[PDB]
Amino acid sequence: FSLLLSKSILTFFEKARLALTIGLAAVLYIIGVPLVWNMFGKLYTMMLDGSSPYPGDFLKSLIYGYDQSATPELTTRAIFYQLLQNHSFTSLQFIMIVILHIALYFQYDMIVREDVFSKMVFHKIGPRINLKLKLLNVIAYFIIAVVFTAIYLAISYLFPTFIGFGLLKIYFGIFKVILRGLCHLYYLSWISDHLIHDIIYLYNGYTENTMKHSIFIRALPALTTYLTSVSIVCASSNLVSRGYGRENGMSNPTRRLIFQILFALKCTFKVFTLFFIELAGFPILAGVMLDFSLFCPILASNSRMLWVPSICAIWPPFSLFVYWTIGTLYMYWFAKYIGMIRKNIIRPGVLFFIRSPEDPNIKILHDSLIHPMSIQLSRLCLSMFIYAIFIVLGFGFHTRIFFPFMLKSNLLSVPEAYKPTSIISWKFNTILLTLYFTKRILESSSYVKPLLERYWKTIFKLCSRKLRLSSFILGKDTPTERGHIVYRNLFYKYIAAKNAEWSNQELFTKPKTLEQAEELFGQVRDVHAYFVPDGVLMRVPSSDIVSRNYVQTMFVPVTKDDKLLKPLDLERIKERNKRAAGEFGYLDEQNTEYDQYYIVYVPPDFRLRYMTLLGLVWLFASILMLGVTFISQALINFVCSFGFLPVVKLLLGERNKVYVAWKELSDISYSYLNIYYVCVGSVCLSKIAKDILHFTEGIFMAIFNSIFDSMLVKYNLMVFIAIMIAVIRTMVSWVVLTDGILACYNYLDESLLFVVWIISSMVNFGTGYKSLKLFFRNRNTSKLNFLKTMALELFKQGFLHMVIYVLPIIILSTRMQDIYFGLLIALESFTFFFQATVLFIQW
Ligand SMILES: CCCCCCCCCCCCCCCCCC(=O)OC[C@H](COP(=O)([O-])OCC[N+](C)(C)C)OC(=O)CCCCCCCCCCCCCCCCC
Ligand SMILES: CC(C)CCC[C@@H](C)[C@H]1CC[C@H]2[C@@H]3CC=C4C[C@@H](OC(=O)CCC(=O)O)CC[C@]4(C)[C@H]3CC[C@]12C
Ligand SMILES: CC(C)[C@@H](C)/C=C/[C@@H](C)[C@H]1CC[C@H]2C3=CC=C4C[C@@H](O)CC[C@]4(C)[C@H]3CC[C@]12C
Repeated sequence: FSLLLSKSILTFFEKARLALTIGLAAVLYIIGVPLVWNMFGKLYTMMLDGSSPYPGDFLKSLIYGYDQSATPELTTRAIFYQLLQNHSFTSLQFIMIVILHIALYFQYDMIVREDVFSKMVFHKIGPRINLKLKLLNVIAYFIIAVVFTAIYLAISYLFPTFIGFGLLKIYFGIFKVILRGLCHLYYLSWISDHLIHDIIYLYNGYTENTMKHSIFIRALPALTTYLTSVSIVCASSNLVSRGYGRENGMSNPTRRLIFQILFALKCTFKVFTLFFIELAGFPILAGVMLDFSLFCPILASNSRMLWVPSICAIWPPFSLFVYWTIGTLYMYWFAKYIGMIRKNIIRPGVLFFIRSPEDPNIKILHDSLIHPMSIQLSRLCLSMFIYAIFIVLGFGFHTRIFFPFMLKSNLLSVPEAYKPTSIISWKFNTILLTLYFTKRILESSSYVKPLLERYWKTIFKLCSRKLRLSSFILGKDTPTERGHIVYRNLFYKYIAAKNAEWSNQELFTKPKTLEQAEELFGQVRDVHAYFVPDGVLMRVPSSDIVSRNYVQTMFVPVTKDDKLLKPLDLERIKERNKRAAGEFGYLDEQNTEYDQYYIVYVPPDFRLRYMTLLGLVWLFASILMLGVTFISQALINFVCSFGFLPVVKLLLGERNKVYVAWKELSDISYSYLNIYYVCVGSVCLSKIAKDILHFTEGIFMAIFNSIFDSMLVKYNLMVFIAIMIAVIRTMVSWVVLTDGILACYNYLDESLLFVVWIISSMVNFGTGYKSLKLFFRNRNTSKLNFLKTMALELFKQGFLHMVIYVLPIIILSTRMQDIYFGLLIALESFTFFFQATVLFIQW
């Protein structure tokens, strides 16, 4: 036994050495390194200002720094809270810096690898003791990390901030000169005064060093230095490229490499800016207007203007994540709607400007490199403005200017008692989970989308037929749409429209011009209406995937036989193409595989007609959404006020808390908006959708699938079970030790009990990590297999441990004292002996 006993002691020593090396390295690299970074940042800020926030005492200065806590005390608890906050701040800064560097390097690599980038470049320049040893390493690496952090923070914050002071003083002087010139030109109280006050406040805070806490006012000099450096790089690329071209070769190799680097950086910044806008600022601003128009008037008061900032009061930066999420969700749903319309309802070619999700001729990087930044940015701005019109007008009208004022109704406003106030609150979480589960149920159903598509087909056909846009929007039109019916009198035009139409028996048989129609009205009294053809046939693109050059030639009027009514102005088209392109126009090679055109009829006043069509689309979408919402709410309310509530009144009583809660909920629902009722009714109508489809031409299973099949619920449940089993086994272990061995020893210092509790907690967190390992193995398994595996694991490592140790003690709890204590000692000794025997057998 002695030989491999000593060997096992050596293995335990190796374990302990490895555990200590990992633990010390982890604690240092996770705590000290962010704290060393933050202390160096505070020291550099003090050097820049020249004075510490707390003169003389540098610890408090290096602990609290430039914070708003008024004279905080040096309490160990206060110190711990402050250091946690400092660690969070520095972790956020480091994460942001690392992400920015990674994104920029990836953009640089992708652009450099691109072949069209090489073509652009060629166009511009033209052709040519062991434990101790390990620890030593850990400490040495930590010292290297600390000195690297000091140097990097120096070169990245200290010097940039000083150069920022200089450059920002220069720019303030230049701005002052420009303002003086503007005032001279000009010469030769609530809103503006408030804005002037805010700007003067910011300027005084920066210049007089009063705002020492603001992140923005501290980063202003460094940000100015970085922006100036970027501007210099972008301008110097063009400056180096001056003169040289495809004809004038650039012989010098060093200058060639310098330009290659500068141009790569310029393209990196251009593509990064465009992508950052389109992917963050586009969704974030869309979410901001969604908050302004829909969420704030509904989940908050109409008087307020934004709602997400209030619920993100815990950590205001999370409002950006919330805004991005809601904006991205809105854009995804709008893209789905446009996809449905494009797929089935409207003519293929109408929505050519909107980007087609399934387009083989998509080269995002190539287009970002070649097309000028101004043109792409302008297209983004107009698309953003159109999305703003849709969001703000379409939702905010109903939520702000229609229901509260015209109808004087709170039917589109959550009741005061159920308005969420914080993101972590139960109200917000319940609303969000209800919406998520209902969305999952609706998407899972196979009859909702079809019915919706049929509704939109009917709506589009009706609106287009009314506006005489059937040919342009749908592709099929009767000849009656190709002219307006001129009536003799306004009475016949409006009051007697049907009578006047019936009077003319030659209306659609023969076309009459306007002057001829007036002449016939003057001559004859029997007929008071005639058909006057108007509008001209036009060429329109026959597919959504059409080269941008083709679009510039495919909106020209034509005769019946595909002959242009006016000779095409080719030179103007070429000039517009040159403007739409840039120095790199020829490099773009647009594919003409899908460049075909339809000859469709376009009525007069086309712009007004399709604007009215979009207005009618908004009107009918609003009618559909409001009808679905209110029908769902009314259906559930009728079911849950004339249905279950009387039953609860009989069974649960008339004064029970549950009965009062649901009764008040229903009574408010008759006048307010309950999202829960709306969602449940939406599920019910989704079920009725099949019957609706059949006539016009299970529930619990679906709910179960949607709930217990989503990855969110699975992850939440598995984490909950892991925590539960860990805490259960910790309670078992602590109770066993204390109310067993300790009590028996006493029969025969909180610090020690907390220490052993920590040890048991660590070992049982390892036990829980065993279940976490089970999670990954069973992540994709079926619901029944998942539930059975989870139940067996929980049972065995939970209630089995419960029964083996605690329950006999439960039952067991003069000679009877001795019997009790001896029996408990014997059972503990038997368990210890069994464990030791198993370990010895394995050994
Ligand atoms: C960059 C702009 C695109 C923005 C992307 C996001 C917008 C989402 C879709 C909204 C469509 C409405 C915007 C119309 C803008 C037309 C710009 C253009 O390039 O036109 C050139 C063309 C030609 O204009 P022209 O007749 O002046 O001729 C110009 C001739 N050349 C090219 C030689 C100079 O105009 C059109 O073809 C207009 C067609 C509009 C058809 C409308 C389809 C309705 C179907 C419903 C979809 C909308 C659902 C959302 C509605 C919800 C309301 C709340
Ligand atoms: C205000 C300063 C101090 C920092 C600003 C950071 C924000 C603008 C953050 C908050 C949420 C971040 C977004 C959170 C997550 C992602 C997902 C990511 O998605 C993809 O890259 C898709 C790629 C593919 O699948 O092809 C794009 C960046 C983005 C939106 C981030 C962009 C930057 C955002 C908007
Ligand atoms: C205003 C310009 C013309 C003058 C003053 C140049 C200032 C230099 C010091 C600036 C301009 C660009 C800055 C710069 C660019 C890129 C990086 C990489 C990053 O990972 C750390 C910061 C670091 C290393 C900084 C250091 C400071 C630089 C080099």
